[PDB]
Amino acid sequence: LRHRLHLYLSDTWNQCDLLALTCFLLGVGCRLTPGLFDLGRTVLCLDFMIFTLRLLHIFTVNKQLGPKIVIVSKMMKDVFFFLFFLCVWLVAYGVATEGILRPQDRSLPSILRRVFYRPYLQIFGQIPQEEMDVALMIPGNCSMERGSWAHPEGPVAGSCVSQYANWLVVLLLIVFLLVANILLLNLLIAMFSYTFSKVHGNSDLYWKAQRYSLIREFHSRPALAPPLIIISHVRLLIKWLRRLSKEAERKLLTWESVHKENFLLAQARDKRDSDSERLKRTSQKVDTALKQLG
Amino acid sequence: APWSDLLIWALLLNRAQMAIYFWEKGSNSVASALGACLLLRVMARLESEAEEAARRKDLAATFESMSVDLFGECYHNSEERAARLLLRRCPLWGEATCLQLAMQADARAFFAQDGVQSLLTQKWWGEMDSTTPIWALLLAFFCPPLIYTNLIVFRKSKRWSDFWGAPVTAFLGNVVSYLLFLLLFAHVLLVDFQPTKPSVSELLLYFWAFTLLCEELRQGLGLRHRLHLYLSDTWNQCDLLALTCFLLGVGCRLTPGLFDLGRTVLCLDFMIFTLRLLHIFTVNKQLGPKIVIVSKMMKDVFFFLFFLCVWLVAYGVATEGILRPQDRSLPSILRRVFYRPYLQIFGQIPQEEMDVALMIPGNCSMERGSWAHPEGPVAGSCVSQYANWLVVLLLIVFLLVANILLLNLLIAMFSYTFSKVHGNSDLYWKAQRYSLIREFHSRPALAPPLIIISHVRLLIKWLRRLSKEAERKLLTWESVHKENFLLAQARDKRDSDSERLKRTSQKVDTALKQLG
Amino acid sequence: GECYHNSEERAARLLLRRCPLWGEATCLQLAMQADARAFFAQDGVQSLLTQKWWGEMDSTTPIWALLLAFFCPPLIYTNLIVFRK
Repeated sequence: LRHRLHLYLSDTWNQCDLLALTCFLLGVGCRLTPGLFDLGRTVLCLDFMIFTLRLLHIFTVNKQLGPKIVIVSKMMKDVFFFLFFLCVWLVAYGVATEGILRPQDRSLPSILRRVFYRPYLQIFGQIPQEEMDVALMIPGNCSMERGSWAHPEGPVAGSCVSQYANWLVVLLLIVFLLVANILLLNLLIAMFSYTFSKVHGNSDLYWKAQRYSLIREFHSRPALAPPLIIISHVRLLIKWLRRLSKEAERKLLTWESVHKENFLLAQARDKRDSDSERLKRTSQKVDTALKQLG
Repeated sequence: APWSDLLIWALLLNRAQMAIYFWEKGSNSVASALGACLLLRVMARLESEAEEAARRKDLAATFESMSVDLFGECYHNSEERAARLLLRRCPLWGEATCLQLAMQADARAFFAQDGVQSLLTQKWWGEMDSTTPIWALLLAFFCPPLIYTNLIVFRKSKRWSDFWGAPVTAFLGNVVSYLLFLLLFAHVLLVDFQPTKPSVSELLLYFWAFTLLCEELRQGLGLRHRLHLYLSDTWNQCDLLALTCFLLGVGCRLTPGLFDLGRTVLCLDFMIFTLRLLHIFTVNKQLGPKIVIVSKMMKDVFFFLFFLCVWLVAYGVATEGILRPQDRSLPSILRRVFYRPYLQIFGQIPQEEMDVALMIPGNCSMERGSWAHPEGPVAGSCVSQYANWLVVLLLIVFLLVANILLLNLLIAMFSYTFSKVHGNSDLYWKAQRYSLIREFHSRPALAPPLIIISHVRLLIKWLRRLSKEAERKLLTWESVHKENFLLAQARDKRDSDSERLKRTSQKVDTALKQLG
Repeated sequence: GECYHNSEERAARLLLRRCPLWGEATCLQLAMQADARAFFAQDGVQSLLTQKWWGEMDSTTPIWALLLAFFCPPLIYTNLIVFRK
């Protein structure tokens, strides 16, 4: 039974349906031990997300929702282009801003929050101006170091930040919102529109072909709900331990042969009455007339 | 040898049917059709009469179409033997390869074939299989003795030099070492950047940028025409720009009076080295053509900025004029005129700075009229209450025009431009893809940090100073497919309806002459 | 179309010519009053309007050279802007 298991493991949603239950076994296993309670609760929460996303595969049999769910997976090359161009621009903006401003709280997760995580949320309209603009801040001698310094509001924005060349930090803010929120987001809408109109026909043909397989696999199931299927697996397990008429077919096939003969005759009459074939027969008749005059 | 001399003669004098007949009788036909296309386009630029220039360009498009069709049939028979047909130094055309003749002729319909693009993928993967997944290459790259296993299918000391000699691994080692340069630049700039003396890791950074400068100088020398072809480009001006700002940054950093200026220039220099990354990944099949399309959207962006700046000046000055804030410094006025209406496009709408009903009134001004006090260190200290409903009404009109007209019309212009441009951008990318593979083929075969020993090897080297019958079996196979192609083209032309109507008309003319 | 594909200088002199049979009006003025919009959409007519736009200067002069010659009025007498169209 190795070829069956490798045809099962070859798929994608069957790897996912295996994945949800492996994380369930890891979650309950860590939950029952008296030292790993919080780890087991965390794994079970991430396991809830996988069982919920299984729902999207169940509803691919529906006439209305089905073909649209099929198209969603074919937009991911455009999304991956968006993430590549974004991460290049997010590293460049985030490190340059964190470098000109010189915050004094320099833990490694605090720096990674200000470099990667704060410019990521500015795409979604979350622009903290009182963390990176000195005119919105209270100055003072907060640093025992040469230069001007100012104190931002927030537990995580650094405790004391530099005032030198702050107009360049504001100007990088203007350029970042221009490139990210105007170029990248509107070009991504342009690429989704192009890809959707290009792909929509082949996705509908692929869905109509697979729709028979989905109906046929709901036809052959244990005929009870999953909570109650255990009595049908017991019925199957004890069963494992124990081990059109003729003239209606003829009337059917003669009817089919009638329509085949009408189809071939109508195809032959449409081929004979075309203009190119009639030009061939006219050319042969004139050839006969030259032979009669010859 | 006779037909080749008559072919060159007919191309040099612009005789069309003469040159096509002399092409059909000769041999070595794919290379000679690409050389014909090259020679005619060089002449058509160097022309005075407009009619003769258009005549040479039309006849060059005929030869490009014939080389496309002939290689089509030679590829549909055998792929291995057509692969040996392109990669062959043609001795009749200066021992140049057919891909080099198609490159210099700008024959972009020849590169758009699926056969040529498959052979460029096999040239890309080198000795390895061209169906190797990328995860297997990454595991074999970060485990160098994992080459000697059953992971990577070979044959499309020896096994070692067949892995590390492919152009893909030169690409992948170039990307990994450039990401480690940026990670070192960020560690120096964000963690240990001392005010007096450069630390150990910053001196290592200076050494790395010296090796990147020597690699640019290696591609700048290898002399005035070469340097002006180098300076003519765009990303080579950028690759020169990142190192000039590095020299200005380190130069100002080492002086004891310009420390903050040098640190600021080095931060803006980090952005230029990071944006260089986008040009590196244009060789990739998935990311490459999309990166090419991004630069062709900027005329739509520049229309957006023109219409925005006109509307932003009008709204910003009218609002700053009706409200009369008392703090009237010049950078404070320029902040409220240009910078506050710019951020209202991105959802940042400060209502307590420009709406009196959200504000506390009082006699904050020694001047005639009603006055009110806004909340904020930069919104003015005291603002006018006269005709405030007009400031709110300008707020409504500004959000209507900017956030509904301009942003949604910009999405409409990006969609129109993208669908119009996408075909010519894919043809341009497929033509340039050979040049990108060929320039990763000819590199020093080490990562940039370690290329200095190969520039020393090159510098001491500077201070010291198919068989015959396999070619015949190849060219006779090509001539068989040329004869089948020309016969099938002639039989398809003869059996068309217009030609058959011509022959019918001549036969009836004969019958009138027999009756006459 | 045919008169432009032979010679561009001579077709340029063909349009800009006071036709004495039609009230000494130019061919561009007759096409303007007739609302002949397919006549103006030609690449030849649009090239002659670009040359009429740039005047005596070359029609391939970049805009930065014009700006530098505008804010430096004695910089006209240099080798920046090609003259005689």
